[PDB]
Amino acid sequence: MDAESVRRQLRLGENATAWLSRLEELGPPPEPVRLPQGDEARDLLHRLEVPAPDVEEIVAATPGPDRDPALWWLLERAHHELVRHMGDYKVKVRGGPTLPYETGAAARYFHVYVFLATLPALRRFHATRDIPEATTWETLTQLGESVAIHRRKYGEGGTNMPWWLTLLVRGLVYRLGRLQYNLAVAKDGTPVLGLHIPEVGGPLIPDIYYDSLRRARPFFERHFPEHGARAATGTSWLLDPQLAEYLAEDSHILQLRRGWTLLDSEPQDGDDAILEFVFRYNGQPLEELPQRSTLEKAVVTHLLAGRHWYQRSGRIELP
Ligand SMILES: CCCCCCCCCC(=O)SCCNC(=O)CCNC(=O)[C@H](O)C(C)(C)COP(=O)(O)OP(=O)(O)OC[C@H]1O[C@@H](n2cnc3c(N)ncnc32)[C@H](O)[C@@H]1OP(=O)(O)O
Ligand code: NA
Repeated sequence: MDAESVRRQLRLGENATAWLSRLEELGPPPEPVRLPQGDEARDLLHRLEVPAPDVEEIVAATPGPDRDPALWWLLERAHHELVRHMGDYKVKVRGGPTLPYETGAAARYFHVYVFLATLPALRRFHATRDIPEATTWETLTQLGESVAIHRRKYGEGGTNMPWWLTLLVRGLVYRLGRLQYNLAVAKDGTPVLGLHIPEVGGPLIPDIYYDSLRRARPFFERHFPEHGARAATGTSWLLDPQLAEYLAEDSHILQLRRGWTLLDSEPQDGDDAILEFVFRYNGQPLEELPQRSTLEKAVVTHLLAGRHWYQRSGRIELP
């Protein structure tokens, strides 16, 4: 196998060329790839909060060097790419794209396999930084979420947003209680925390929001003193002023976002993104969508009335 035959066998488009070129140049990792198998796999994937229908598919499809030569070449070199700049927030590492699914379930779950392969390196990095065992495990559960969201959106197996799993398994995302933080750098090169609200964890009550937000600064000072971020950033449908037209006075979103300062910048279209995060939308007719919560009602009514949603970018300066 080489880059050209791997492209051909895995049905990859021409736009995969530069990533494959990078992988070919890296070659196999200095530490051989070991994927868990059988019940070791079941146990780990449960701990990672992967849902049951997927667990069995992922376990059954586990690739090997002789059974899946092209995918194995790819997994090996993709994994290598992640350990090579492990924990280094000054280098951009795009993982691969989502692979073509016609090649089978191993391709469909490729990023799960890259994730599992890279866990020992990730954990070695966490230990050198003295990351507590609990925060490593809570952070790693993003893998369950990625898988769950894919099946929820498409009704079939996969990983949602593999660039996020890639960043997390490179030691650059930490979940602290309800919230996730990534060690980023802004346009001007100054350190910043990217703040993300994952889906798993329930409603954003103020107590769980502030308990996380207060822990961020000293956590990253204790474990990543080199980084030095003082602000946090995020861009979201959640920061659209129009939500105040619809949501009730005691809304956690309306209350908690008052702590954020909105950046003024060119309009950012938010119909796709709100439909994504409110419905995990997949092109169905609007009248077919669930209409239980006041937000579900609001999103649909607003859109049906010929009006639009926006994303906004915001910042905090941290407590
Ligand atoms: C808020 C301050 C922080 C703002 C900074 C954000 C910038 C950071 C960048 C990001 O993190 S972008 C990714 C954001 N993540 C997501 O959107 C994940 C999916 N969203 C959710 O899980 C919820 O929207 C969330 C937990 C974040 C908030 O839910 P809450 O229920 O705590 O919100 P709230 O109290 O304001 O909701 C009021 C009404 O809207 C409903 N609602 C809110 N989110 C909903 C949702 N996602 N789907 C269906 N309904 C939702 C909620 O049920 C309720 O209706 P009812 O009283 O009729 O029940
Ligand atoms: Na490199």
